[PDB]
Order: sequence, then C-alpha cells, then structure tokens
Amino acid sequence: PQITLWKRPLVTIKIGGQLKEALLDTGADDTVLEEMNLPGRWKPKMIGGIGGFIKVRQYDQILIEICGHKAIGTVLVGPTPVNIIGRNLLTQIGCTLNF
Amino acid sequence: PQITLWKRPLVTIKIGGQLKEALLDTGADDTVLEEMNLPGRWKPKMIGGIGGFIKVRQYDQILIEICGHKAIGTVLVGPTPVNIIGRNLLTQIGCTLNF
Ligand SMILES: CCC(CC)CN(C[C@@H](O)[C@H](Cc1ccccc1)NC(=O)O[C@H]1CO[C@H]2OCC[C@H]21)S(=O)(=O)c1ccc2c(c1)OCO2
Repeated sequence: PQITLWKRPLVTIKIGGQLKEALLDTGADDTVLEEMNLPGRWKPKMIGGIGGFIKVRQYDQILIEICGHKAIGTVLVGPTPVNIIGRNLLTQIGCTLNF
Repeated sequence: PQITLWKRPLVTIKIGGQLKEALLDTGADDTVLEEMNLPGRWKPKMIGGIGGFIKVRQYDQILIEICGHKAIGTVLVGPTPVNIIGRNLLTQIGCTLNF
C-alpha cells in the first residue's frame, strides 16, 4: 500500500502469536516493542533515542508479520513510549519513502 | 525520488539560511532540529522518545526546503542528536511510505 502521513502510520503486527499495533518508524534503525513476553533466548542491550539511553532485551531472528508481510529479524523489548518498526524490518517488507 | 531504507534516510535541507542533513522520519509527529540560534518568538515545549523527554523551542511558520521541495510549518529546536523532519512537513512535500 501507499501510506500518507497526515496521521501516524500505525499498523497491526503479529509477533509471538499475538496481535499488536506498531508505528512504522523510518527514523529508527531498530525495532523496539513495549514490555512483553517473547519465546527464545535474549541478550541485554542498550539503545539510545532522543531523550537518552534505555536497557532492552534483544531477541534475534524473531518472526513479525507486518500488514501481512513477513519479516524475521532482531526485536528489542523495553520501555519504549510506542511500539516502533524500524529499518531493520522495514527493509525486509520492501518499504520505501517516496516524494 | 524513491529512498530505500538500507541506510538512514538522510537528505539535505535548507533552513534559516543554512544547509543541513536531516532524517525523513515517519515516526516523528513534529520536526526537531539540532540546536541553532533562530530569530523570532518561540514557545517552550517538551517532546518524548526513547530515553525520556527533551526541552525544545517551538518556532512557527518556518520555511524548510527539503531536497528542493519547499515546506513551511512548526519547527522545534533543541538538544537532539539528529535533525528530524517530521510528518508535519513530510505531508507538505508529498512524502509517502510504500510497500
Ligand atoms: C514516539 C515514537 C518515536 C520514539 C520511539 C519518536 N521519535 C522519532 C524516531 O524516529 C527517533 C528519531 C531519532 C533517531 C536517532 C537518535 C535520536 C532520535 N528514532 C529512535 O528513537 O530510534 C531508536 C530505535 O532505533 C535506533 O535507531 C535511532 C535511535 C534508536 S523521537 O525522535 O523521539 C521524536 C521526534 C519528533 C516528535 C516527538 C518524538 O514527539 C512529538 O514530536
């Protein structure tokens, strides 16, 4: 689809067998989700945003379905203000910016 | 043009007589620029992201040229680590997400 930006580009995602809403975020290198239970092993990591740095749980090679498009990649879980889909998965679903 | 997301979607902008590199950021409601001394009246604002909030100065009706496309709107200025073009101006240059 072609998504205009007069509203927040929010979409439904499926991860760990659960539906969630997430923001397509071209300014994010990485995908960061709010606190949730995810299966598999994880490593502690730090990530920085506009206001500072936070501790996150890094899950590798996780399936997320983004508006029916499959991606398998790294998902960070921690105290982000919003579920964000970052470029690491946006590229997997073939997302581009156009103007 | 079409911008893939393999790398950060950085583009050249023109603001207040200065050329800068800025992120085309679909996850940003507002446009936030690195500290710079603009003339005119402003209002204090707080904007939140990963790591917490930063204090910024809100300037209204500021003209920004984004890869040759002119836009005019609200621009926030503060201690951000990156110049961020938000949705308030992305809509004005006809920027869409596509996948
Ligand atoms: C509330 C949803 C997002 C944060 C979750 C909002 N951000 C825009 C993101 O694109 C920032 C934009 C950003 C980019 C680099 C540095 C600081 C901010 N990216 C970001 O935080 O990404 C982080 C996760 O991947 C990593 O790669 C970049 C930082 C990490 S933000 O920079 O904090 C931002 C911008 C304009 C705004 C605002 C918040 O509130 C209203 O107006």
